[PDB]
Amino acid sequence: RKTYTLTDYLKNTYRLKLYSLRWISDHEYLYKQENNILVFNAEYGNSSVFLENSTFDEFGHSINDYSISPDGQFILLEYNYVKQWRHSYTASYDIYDLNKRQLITEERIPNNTQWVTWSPVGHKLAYVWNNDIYVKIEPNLPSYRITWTGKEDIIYNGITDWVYEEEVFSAYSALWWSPNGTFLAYAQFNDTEVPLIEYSFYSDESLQYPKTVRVPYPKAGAVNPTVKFFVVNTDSLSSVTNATSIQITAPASMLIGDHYLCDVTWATQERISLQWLRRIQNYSVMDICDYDESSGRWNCLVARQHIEMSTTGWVGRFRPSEPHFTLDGNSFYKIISNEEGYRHICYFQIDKKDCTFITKGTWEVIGIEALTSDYLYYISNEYKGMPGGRNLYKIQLSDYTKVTCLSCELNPERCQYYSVSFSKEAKYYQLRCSGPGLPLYTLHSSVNDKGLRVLEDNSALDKMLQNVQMPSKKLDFIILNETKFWYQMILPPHFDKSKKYPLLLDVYAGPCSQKADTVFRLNWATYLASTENIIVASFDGRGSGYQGDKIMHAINRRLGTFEVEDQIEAARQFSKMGFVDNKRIAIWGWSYGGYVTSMVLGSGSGVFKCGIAVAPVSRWEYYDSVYTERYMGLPTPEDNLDHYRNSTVMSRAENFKQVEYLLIHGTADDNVHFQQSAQISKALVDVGVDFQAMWYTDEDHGIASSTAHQHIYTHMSHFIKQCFS
Amino acid sequence: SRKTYTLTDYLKNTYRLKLYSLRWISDHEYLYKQENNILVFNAEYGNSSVFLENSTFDEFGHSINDYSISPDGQFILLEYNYVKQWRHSYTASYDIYDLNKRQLITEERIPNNTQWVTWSPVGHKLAYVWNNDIYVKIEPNLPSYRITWTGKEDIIYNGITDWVYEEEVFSAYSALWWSPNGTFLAYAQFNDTEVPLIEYSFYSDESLQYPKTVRVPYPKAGAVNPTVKFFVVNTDSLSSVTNATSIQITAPASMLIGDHYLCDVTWATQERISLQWLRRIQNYSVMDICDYDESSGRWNCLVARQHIEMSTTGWVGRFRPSEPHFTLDGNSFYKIISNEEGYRHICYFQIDKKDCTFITKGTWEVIGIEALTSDYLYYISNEYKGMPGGRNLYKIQLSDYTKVTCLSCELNPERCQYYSVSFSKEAKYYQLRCSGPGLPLYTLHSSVNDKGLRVLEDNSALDKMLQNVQMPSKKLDFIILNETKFWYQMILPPHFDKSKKYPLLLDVYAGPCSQKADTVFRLNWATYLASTENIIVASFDGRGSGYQGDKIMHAINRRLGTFEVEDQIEAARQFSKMGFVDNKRIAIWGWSYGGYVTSMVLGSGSGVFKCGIAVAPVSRWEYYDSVYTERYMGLPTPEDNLDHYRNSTVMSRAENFKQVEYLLIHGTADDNVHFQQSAQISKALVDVGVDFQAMWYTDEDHGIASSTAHQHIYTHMSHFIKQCFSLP
Ligand SMILES: CC(C)(C)OC[C@@H]1C(=O)NCCN1C(=O)C[C@H](N)Cc1cc(F)c(F)cc1F
Ligand SMILES: CC(C)(C)OC[C@@H]1C(=O)NCCN1C(=O)C[C@H](N)Cc1cc(F)c(F)cc1F
Repeated sequence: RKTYTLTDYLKNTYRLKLYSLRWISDHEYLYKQENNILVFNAEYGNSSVFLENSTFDEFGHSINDYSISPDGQFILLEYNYVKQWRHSYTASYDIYDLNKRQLITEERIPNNTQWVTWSPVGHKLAYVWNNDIYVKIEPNLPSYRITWTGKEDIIYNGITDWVYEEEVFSAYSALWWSPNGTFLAYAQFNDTEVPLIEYSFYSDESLQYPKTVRVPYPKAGAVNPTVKFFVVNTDSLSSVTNATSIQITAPASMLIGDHYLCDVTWATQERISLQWLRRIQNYSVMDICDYDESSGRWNCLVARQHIEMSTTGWVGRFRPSEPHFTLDGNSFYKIISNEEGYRHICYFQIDKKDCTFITKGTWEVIGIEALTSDYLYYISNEYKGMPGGRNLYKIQLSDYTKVTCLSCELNPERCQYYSVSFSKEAKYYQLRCSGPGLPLYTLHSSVNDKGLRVLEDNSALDKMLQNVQMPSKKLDFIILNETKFWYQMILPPHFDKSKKYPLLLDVYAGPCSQKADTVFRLNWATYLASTENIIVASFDGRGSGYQGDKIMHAINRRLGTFEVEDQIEAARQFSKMGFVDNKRIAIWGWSYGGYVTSMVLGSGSGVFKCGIAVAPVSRWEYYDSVYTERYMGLPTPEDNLDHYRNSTVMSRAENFKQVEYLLIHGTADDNVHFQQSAQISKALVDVGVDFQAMWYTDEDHGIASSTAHQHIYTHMSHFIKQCFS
Repeated sequence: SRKTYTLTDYLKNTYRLKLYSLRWISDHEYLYKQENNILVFNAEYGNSSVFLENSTFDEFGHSINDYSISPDGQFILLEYNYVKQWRHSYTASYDIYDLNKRQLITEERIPNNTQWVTWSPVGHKLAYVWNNDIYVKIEPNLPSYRITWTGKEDIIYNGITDWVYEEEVFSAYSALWWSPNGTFLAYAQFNDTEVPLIEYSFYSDESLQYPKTVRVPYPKAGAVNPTVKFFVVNTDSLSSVTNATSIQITAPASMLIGDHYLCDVTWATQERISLQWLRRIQNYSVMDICDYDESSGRWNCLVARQHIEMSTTGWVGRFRPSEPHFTLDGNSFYKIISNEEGYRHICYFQIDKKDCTFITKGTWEVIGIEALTSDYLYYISNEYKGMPGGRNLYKIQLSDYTKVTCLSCELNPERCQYYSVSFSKEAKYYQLRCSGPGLPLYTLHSSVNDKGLRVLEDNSALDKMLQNVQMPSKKLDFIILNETKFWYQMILPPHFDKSKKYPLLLDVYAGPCSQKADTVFRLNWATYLASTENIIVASFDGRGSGYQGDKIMHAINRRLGTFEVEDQIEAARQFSKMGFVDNKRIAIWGWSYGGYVTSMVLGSGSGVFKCGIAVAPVSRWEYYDSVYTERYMGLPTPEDNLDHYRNSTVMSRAENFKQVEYLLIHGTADDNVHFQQSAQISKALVDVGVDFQAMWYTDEDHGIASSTAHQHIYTHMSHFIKQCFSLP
């Protein structure tokens, strides 16, 4: 009866099986079989080989990924993959003509391409090379150069810079096809005056001299990149004259100061929706711009604007939600925080200001998943009032009282956390259950909500897990100021509540974050409970999301206060539970969780014995502007410079004499720069506090390389076991 | 004797060694700082006098870092805003104070951001370097004359050295050399146009939002080196012409065939300057004595005055060809060179004669020439009692080299076995500086009879404090390996009992031509480990160490990381077989070169060592600068010695680190041994999955000498040593 060991987690012994499918039409999806790609008929479950690996085993390159054209007449081959940031990367591409059954060797896609994408229909092709946009009406024909101002580290056409990739759009891409591929909208970011963050990269041992990486990176209060938006007609590309792009400008209420482009969504074939967001991220405006044939220009009627603001904090969770327009584009549904601070779906009209909420309650709609003529499919945490749960719902557009949950009752014993993937027209949908039981994948029919087939049930994994002493998970809540605050505990096998165990507080506690959910996980905490009999707990206090703006906006303009104090208060109640050794309580966290961990260890509460901080934030003036300023405003005396200086971990170095501290950070961290940890170590030296440290050469914010990953979790294990004796 | 020497005592500097730093201003007088007030002493009778009261500048507005009085005693340079650059370079602000008027200058002042200042040997002329250019002030209050115009940041250095020359060649920031009487100003010019830049982050105070990137021209092994030119300008002509002409002195033809260095500048007379050049392959150097042609105003270097100093079994010199010591007429000089037996002694040269004659000989070496008179030549050596780790002052008679007398051997034989000396102007008096094995002792002497005039400082106050302290003892002895004496030292804990088993810490450096076992008395981290933690701190000078003959120093030639590393392991086994060493508790730590050796030792698989600490270590020799590395390893090309470059990396031994506890420490702002080197060590240990302890120090250089970091590193290393030795 072995236990889940550290080797199991580091070597991925027990692996969850997925069912990652991509919908091709309203009733077909592609699936990978390790040797080929199969086309599945959603209605009957039969399949047929769409493309076998014996088609590119002669290529001479390692196939990184494939991209079928919407009409299934070409495929895009990705190779020479080179990662950049969280989403950005670079690769080489080769289009394979499914009709000629051979590669396209004429007018090939250039090497070092930054982003490629088909049109929504047909086989048009837009790609970004050297920060300039190109369009191919045909894969074999020459490409049409759309932009000419592309310049590395300054001008970005069709691609996002660093801050927009990480904080706004969560993608390298800045291209938006029209529904039928006629128009191609894109954004232009300009980092001319944006200060560059510089750090050393050491590379392989052969490199005699280290290289200096420089990235345009606006820290809190620095000069942000400017943005422009354009739309070009891809049906009239002139082979003789240059392409003519039409610029859509932001509303007057946004040009008064610094602002952002935070959302782009096409309504109809000639109507596109833009959402702008002031640098003070509590005021946003949606523009609905239509095309005018007689003038070849895009106009955004003032009467069709839509303001979305907040007085308790920022607008949106991390950005204003995306709209879902109706068939005629004259109406749309989108998630906005209601009057009491609970985010729900509001029915909008293109012409009028007032919207009408179609959902209500002391819970939140996580996201709108699909929209049809009669139904609106969304995910929420309404079932059993558990904020850590996720279920799929359908609300009738003609009668808001007819709401139906499509996943609540399928298997309430093993499934409480759901995601979904709909077909092209939402005729079928795949449900992705991920807890508390083993993940489960099912295929359903939208017309009657009947379960067609079981795609993946992890029955093979369930069998192996029966021969290992696996830990349990306890999801509950405690009361703070007459408010429910949820927590979770990874409990060791054979848990005895009369026995006493060491407790480790696994923390993140970022704004709109959630560490207490019903998701089933096989992670480092699994090993700590199964093998080391350690209770690893997580707590969602003030600042956590999916529980209303009263809890989420509580940390507005005062990061590093309530969410830090609540972690201490929660661990304080944990120590008085009888099964927790109050002399052996630790706390560790990554990224924002490293900041909270360091602020807790420097709080002088005396509750924690030791703690680990991995790639932590130490001084909010060091992190990027879009994220920091969203919760802290500007670091100016006339704004919020007080909390900026009052919430550093360096100012608490003196209180680090009570605890054992392990500080870890990667030298190539483009996100939370090594500077942050270098200033923490320097402050502890100035006050004479001893501590443990560890850098990782050329590792980024993830420290995700195979060898480094195993090394850090091995090093942290020794630190924890040594602190618990 | 109840209290031990605690770690706190070392970090807080409870027991301070008393010093006596004097500055000879004339033939019989020197300056001395009593209590912020500069005193002038008469060596003949000891009576003093006030030269600058302590309140003269306590109302200056700035904290004075150091003073510099003109040789004629009419002015005094006051530098403030001192900011250390490299080991010797620094930037500061300066002010000239007129002594004949007791006022500041306030007119045509020395510009801010001045990189170097220096007086003329006589008078009160002034030459300084600003924005990589040279300026000369005839009078401290009159406008200055610009000598160079090619000065360019990080590209052209005029009057100052670049990073390599400062660290590896001249051991000084200054590249200026006044003529003896001050008529001529000889300077060097360095061009780092194509020299690659080392780049690393500097974070500064936490108020700085964006980390700063430091960029320094740093030629690593094999990279392109800086080029050098030499010039001489006549400062007496600055007044009558608008742009004085600087006469260039080119190097001999035997140096222009390839890359070379300028390794020594030494004036001989008022119109005779000698330059020593060195090929990039540092086994061939050439001295070039040049005279001033009063007729044509040029400098000519007669081929018959050349002197070739080479080596057939390694590099030439210790760290560089030694400097010559000319007589008054400048027609002959004495110089330290390696003899046919490989022992460095003093040779007597004539300006024309290619052959010299050695005046000293034996299985021992001369450390340096101190003073030269018409009668005697004073030098320091380790001849006494055949102890390579001892230092004594000798006096050899010029008219009969068989008449050699030791001036410090028998002064205090039990208390003093390590000596340095500071002679007066014409060597009429000298101060003997004793530094071990007993407490430091300073004495003044008259060179007429070498009579002990008086005791300037005897550390009597410090002696009484150490009476009620359990200080450690020191054993300086040797072992015989392959029929050769190799010396070692041990800091033995108090009440040392050979019937007991003690833990052993092996303090290592073992760089080429270095010495860790000597007679110097020290109050350092080793004193605490022995006095309080009962740990024996041992050091061993194996193959590669200096002051013992070329057969030992040149042993590791082109083989760094081999003989010196293995000799350290063998010394540990030798110490374990002595009886009083616990075999299961032997550690080894080292700084800089010692960190490299420590890492190579811990990655050797010897099984001798349980743990080890490496501070600012070298990882591979292709990461270190050219002039130092190539001197011992040649060029990292396949045709010469690339194989030994790649074979002696610590990364290549990463697998063996699974058998030891490893602590790696390095400062992020290390300009000497770049953080890159420790960054490659850790990344290699991660690639093979071996756990280890790490510690970076933000914005600390190769010394990690900031008050707070210094206390932090020795506190951190103490915990690691005590836990590895199971020490409570
Ligand atoms: C990216 C992620 C988690 C996968 O989810 C996206 C999520 C989201 O909801 N919208 C867009 C972006 N996003 C964020 O969380 C942005 C933050 N920069 C994440 C973050 C916060 C820190 F405090 C910190 F120190 C480092 C750090 F990286
Ligand atoms: C500077 C010192 C000690 C005070 O003595 C001067 C001494 C000398 O004798 N002549 C001139 C220069 N010099 C040297 O030792 C030069 C070396 N760069 C020192 C050194 C060696 C390393 F292997 C290493 F990793 C780092 C490092 F700094």
